[PDB]
Amino acid sequence: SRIPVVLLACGSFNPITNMHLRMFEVARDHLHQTGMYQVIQGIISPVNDTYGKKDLAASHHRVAMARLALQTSDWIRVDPWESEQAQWMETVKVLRHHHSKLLAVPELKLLCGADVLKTFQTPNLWKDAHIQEIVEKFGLVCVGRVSHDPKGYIAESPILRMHQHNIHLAKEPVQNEISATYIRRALGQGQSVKYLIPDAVITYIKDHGLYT
Amino acid sequence: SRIPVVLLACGSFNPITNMHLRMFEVARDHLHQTGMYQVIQGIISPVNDTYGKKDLAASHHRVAMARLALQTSDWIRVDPWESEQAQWMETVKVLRHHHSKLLAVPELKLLCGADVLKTFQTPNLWKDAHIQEIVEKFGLVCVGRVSHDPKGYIAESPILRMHQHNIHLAKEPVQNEISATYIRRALGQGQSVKYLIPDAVITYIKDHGLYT
Amino acid sequence: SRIPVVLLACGSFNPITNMHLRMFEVARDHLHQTGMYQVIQGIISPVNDTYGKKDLAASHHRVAMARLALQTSDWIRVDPWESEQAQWMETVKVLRHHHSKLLRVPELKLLCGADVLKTFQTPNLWKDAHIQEIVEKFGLVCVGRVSHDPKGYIAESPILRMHQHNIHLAKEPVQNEISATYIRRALGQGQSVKYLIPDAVITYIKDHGLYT
Amino acid sequence: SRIPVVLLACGSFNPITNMHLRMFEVARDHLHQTGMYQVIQGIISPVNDTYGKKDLAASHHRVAMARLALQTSDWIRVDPWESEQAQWMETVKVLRHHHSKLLRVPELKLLCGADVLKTFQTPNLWKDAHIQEIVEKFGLVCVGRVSHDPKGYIAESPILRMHQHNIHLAKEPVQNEISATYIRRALGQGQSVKYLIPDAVITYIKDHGLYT
Ligand SMILES: Nc1ncnc2c1ncn2[C@@H]1O[C@H](COP(=O)(O)CP(=O)(O)OP(=O)(O)O)[C@@H](O)[C@H]1O
Ligand SMILES: Nc1ncnc2c1ncn2[C@@H]1O[C@H](COP(=O)(O)CP(=O)(O)OP(=O)(O)O)[C@@H](O)[C@H]1O
Ligand SMILES: Nc1ncnc2c1ncn2[C@@H]1O[C@H](COP(=O)(O)CP(=O)(O)OP(=O)(O)O)[C@@H](O)[C@H]1O
Ligand SMILES: Nc1ncnc2c1ncn2[C@@H]1O[C@H](COP(=O)(O)CP(=O)(O)OP(=O)(O)O)[C@@H](O)[C@H]1O
Ligand SMILES: NC(=O)c1ccc[n+]([C@@H]2O[C@H](COP(=O)(O)O)[C@@H](O)[C@H]2O)c1
Ligand SMILES: NC(=O)c1ccc[n+]([C@@H]2O[C@H](COP(=O)(O)O)[C@@H](O)[C@H]2O)c1
Ligand SMILES: NC(=O)c1ccc[n+]([C@@H]2O[C@H](COP(=O)(O)O)[C@@H](O)[C@H]2O)c1
Ligand SMILES: NC(=O)c1ccc[n+]([C@@H]2O[C@H](COP(=O)(O)O)[C@@H](O)[C@H]2O)c1
Repeated sequence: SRIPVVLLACGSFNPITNMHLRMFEVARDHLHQTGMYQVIQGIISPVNDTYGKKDLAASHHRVAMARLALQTSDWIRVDPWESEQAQWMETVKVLRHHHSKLLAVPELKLLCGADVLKTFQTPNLWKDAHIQEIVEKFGLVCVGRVSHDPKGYIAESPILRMHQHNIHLAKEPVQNEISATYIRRALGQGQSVKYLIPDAVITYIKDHGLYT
Repeated sequence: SRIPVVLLACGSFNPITNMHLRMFEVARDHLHQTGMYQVIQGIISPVNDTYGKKDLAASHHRVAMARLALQTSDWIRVDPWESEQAQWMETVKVLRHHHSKLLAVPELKLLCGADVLKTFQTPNLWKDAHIQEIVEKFGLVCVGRVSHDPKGYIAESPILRMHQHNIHLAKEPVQNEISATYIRRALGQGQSVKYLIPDAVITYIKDHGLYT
Repeated sequence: SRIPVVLLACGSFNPITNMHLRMFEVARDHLHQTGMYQVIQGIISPVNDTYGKKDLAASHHRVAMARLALQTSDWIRVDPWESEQAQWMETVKVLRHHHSKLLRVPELKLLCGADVLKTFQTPNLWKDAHIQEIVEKFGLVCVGRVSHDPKGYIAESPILRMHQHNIHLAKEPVQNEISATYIRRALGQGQSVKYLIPDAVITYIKDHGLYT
Repeated sequence: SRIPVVLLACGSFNPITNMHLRMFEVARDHLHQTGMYQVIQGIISPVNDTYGKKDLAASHHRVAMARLALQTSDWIRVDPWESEQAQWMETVKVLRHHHSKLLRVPELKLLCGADVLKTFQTPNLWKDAHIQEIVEKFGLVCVGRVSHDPKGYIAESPILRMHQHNIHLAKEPVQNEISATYIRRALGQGQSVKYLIPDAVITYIKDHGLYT
C-alpha cells in the first residue's frame, strides 16, 4: 500500500495566489505518479506577524484569504496555529507541531518552491541541524521555479545530498512566475489581479480595503 | 471624454484558461491607463469547428466552458456567433459582424497575444488587405508573451508601422505561459489543471468527459 | 555501435544568436544520452532571400555571420547551398539535397525549436505529405521553448504521433528566450547586444552597417 | 555634463556566465538612456573564499575566468581585491574600498540582479544601516529577473523607497535565466555549456579540471 502523506506549506501568503495553490496540485500529482504515496491533505500555514517582515497584512486577514481561496478545494485547508502563537517560530517547529497533531501514521512533508531550497545556503538563515531534521524526519517536496536548479542545490549540499531520497522534485512544463509582491503593487495601483489570485480573495481584499 | 471600447478575442479557447482571461484584464487596465479609453465590454469568440484544426473539442463545449468561466466577470461575455456559422470565417469578417452589431459608436478592437502578431508575417496566412483593415478600421490590443518582440514586429511591418497608433502594446511584469495544449495533455493524463483554468471549466470538462 | 547523425537547422538566422547555437549543443547532448546515436556534424542553413519576408539581411551576410559564429565550433558549420539557390525551397527539399550530399550512412535529422513544431498545425503552412516525409524519411529533433508543449503537439497530430520513434524532444533546462527580432531592434536603437550573440557577429554587423 | 559612473558587481561568479556579463551591458545602456550619466567602467568583484559557502572554486580561479571572460570588454574589468582580502567582507565595505581607489569624481554604484534586492528583506541578512549606506552614499542599479518585482521591493522597504533617486531599475526585455548552479551541474555531468558562458572560460575550466 501507498504511504499516506500530508503536505505542509509555510510562508507569507500575502495574499495567497493561484501559483501558491498550483504548487499543492503539482506536488500531489508528482507524489502520486511515484506510485508509492497517497496525499491525503494539504496545509497552508501563514507566517506569524512577528516575523520581521517588509510588512504583511495582519495574519487574521491572511488566514481569512487562504480559507476563502480553499473553499473549492476538497483536500487543502488553512491552519492558523502558527500565526496565532505569541511569536515567530522556526519552520522545523511548525512541522513538529503538525506532526504531533497527526499522531499507522502519515508522513508530514514540507512543500515549498525551489527558491526556498536555495536559501538553505544562506549563512545563519537555517540551523544545519534544522535543515537535517526537516529533510530527514519529515521530508521535502519542492516545486520547480524559473532560474533555480534544485538538483544542483541538492548535490552541493552535504546535508541534502545525504537525505536526497526524502526530497521530491516536482515541476510542470508551465511557466507561472506571478509574485505576491507584484500582486500587492498592482492592487495598490488600482489595477486588476483577477485570474492571478482567486476571485474569493479579490472580494475579501476589496471588502476590507487591504493592500492600499 | 474617453472613447468607449469593446475588446474582441478570437481563437480556439480549447479550453479557455486563466491566461486567456488574464489577457482581457491586462488589456483593459492598459487602455484605461492611457487616459483616453474606457473599455465597456469584452467578447470571447470561439473559432468555428471547420477551421482545419489539430482537433478542437466541439464548439458547443468551447462556448459552454467560456460562458461558465465568465460567470464571475461583469464585463466579458462569450459570443457563439462565429462558431455557429456554417463554416470558418476570416478574422476581419468577425470584426465587421461585431462592429455592425454595436451599431456615438464605440471602437471595436482585436485583442490577442504578441504571438498572433508574429503570424502576420507568415506567407499566405493573412491577406495584407485584412491586416491593414484590422489595424486601421478596428485596432489591435496586443498582450506581451515571452520570446516575442511586438515592437520589432511592428517596426518591420510596413502595414503595422503605418498604423501603429492603432496598435496598443500591453504587458504586465508577470510570467504566465500556460498553454492550452499543455492543459489538454495534463487532463488526458489524469493530472490536475486546477488553478491554471477556472474551477467552473474543470467541472464541465469532468462532467462531459472532455479531453480524454 | 551508434547511429551516425547529422543535424540540420533551417531558419533565417537574421542574425544568428547564442540561442540558435545553444540549440545545437542541447540537441547533441540529448541524442548522445539516448545512447543510440553519435552526432557527427551540425549544419546551419540560412533561408533564401526570396523567402517572402520581413527585414531579412542579404543571405551572404547571414551566411558570413553564421560562419563567424561557428569558428569556435568543432562540429557545426554553415552551408550556403539553400541561400544560394535561385528561389525559396520547401524544407523537405533542403533535407533531400543534404541527404544526397551525405552519399557523396549517417541519419539526417531536422533540428528546430518547439515553436516550429507548433506551426505544423497552421492551415496550409506545411503539406501533410511533407510533415510525413520529414519525420518518416529523416527525423526531427526539437528543443524546448517557453510557452510550447511539444509532447502535446506530437500527440495531437495524427501524422507526428505515428512517427514518435524518429522525433526526439530535447529539454532546455535553461530559460533562454532571445528573440532575433529583439536583437535587430536593439541594434537599430544603438543598444548593446553583447553576450546575446557572438562578439565576431557583432563586429561584422557594425562593419557592414547591418540592422540600422 | 553627465555624471561619471562606475558599476560594481559583487557575487561568487562561480563561474562567471553570459547573464552576469549581460547584466553590465543592460545596466550601462539604461544609465545612458537617462541622459544624466556616463558609465566609465565596470568592476566584477568575486567574493572571498571564506564566504561560508557551497561548492566555491578557489578565488584565483574565479578571478582568472572573469578576466578571460572580460578580455573582449573595453570597459569592464575584474578586481581581485575583495577575494584577496584575508576574510569575508560585507558588501558596503567593498563599496568603500573601491570608492577610496576612485580618489587615488565618479559615482560608485552597486550592480545586482533583482533577486539580490529581495534579499534585503531576509531577517538579519543585511544590516539596515548598510542597506541605507548602499542607496544613500553610493547607489544601486538593479537588473530585472523573472519572478521578481523590484518596484514592489523598493516601495515596501521604508529604507529603499526614501532613496529612489539613487536606485535605477534596468529592464531586461530578454528572458535570460541562466543559473550558475545549473552551469556547474551540467559540467559535472559532462554536458555542454557552450554559448551559455564564454568559450575561454570553458577552456579554462577544462584545463584546470574545475567542477568535476
Ligand atoms: N510562482 C510560484 N511557483 C512555485 N512556487 C511558488 C511560487 N510563488 C510562491 N511559491 C512558493 O510558495 C511558498 C510561500 O511563498 P511566500 O512566502 O508567499 C513568498 P512569494 O509567494 O514569493 O511572495 P513574495 O512576493 O511576498 O515573496 C514558498 O515555498 C514559495 O517558494
Ligand atoms: N499565456 C498567454 N499569454 C498571453 N496571451 C495568450 C496566452 N495564451 C493564449 N494567449 C492568447 O489568447 C488568444 C487565443 O489563444 P488560442 O487560440 O486558444 C491558442 P493558445 O491559447 O496558445 O492554446 P493552444 O495550445 O491550443 O495554441 C490568442 O490571442 C493568444 O495569443
Ligand atoms: N531562443 C531560442 N531558443 C530555442 N530555439 C530558438 C530560439 N531562437 C530561435 N530558435 C530556433 O532557431 C531556428 C531558426 O530560427 P529563426 O528562423 O531565426 C526565427 P527567430 O530566431 O525567432 O528570429 P525571428 O524573431 O526574426 O523570427 C528555429 O528552429 C527556431 O525555433
Ligand atoms: N541570469 C541572470 N540574470 C540577471 N542577473 C543575474 C543572473 N545570474 C546572476 N545574476 C546576478 O549576478 C550577480 C552575482 O551572482 P552570483 O553570486 O554568481 C549568484 P548566481 O549567478 O545565481 O550563481 P549561483 O546559482 O551559484 O548562486 C548577482 O547580482 C545576481 O543577481
Ligand atoms: N530557520 C528557519 O526555520 C527559517 C528561515 C527562513 C525562513 N523560514 C520560513 O520560510 C517561510 C518563508 O520565509 P521568507 O518570507 O523569509 O522567504 C516562512 O514560513 C518562514 O518562517 C524559516
Ligand atoms: N487570415 C485570417 O483571418 C486568419 C489567419 C490565421 C488565424 N486567424 C484566427 O486567429 C485565431 C487563432 O488561430 P490559430 O489557432 O491558427 O493560431 C482564430 O480565431 C483564427 O480564425 C485568422
Ligand atoms: N512548408 C514548408 O516547408 C515551410 C513552411 C514554413 C517555414 N519553413 C521553413 O522553416 C523556417 C521557418 O522560418 P520562419 O518561421 O521565420 O518563416 C524557414 O527555414 C522556412 O524556410 C518551411
Ligand atoms: N550583509 C551583507 O553585506 C551581505 C549579505 C548577503 C550577501 N552579500 C554579498 O552579495 C553577494 C551575494 O551572493 P550569494 O547570494 O551567493 O550569497 C555576495 O557578494 C555577498 O558577499 C552581502
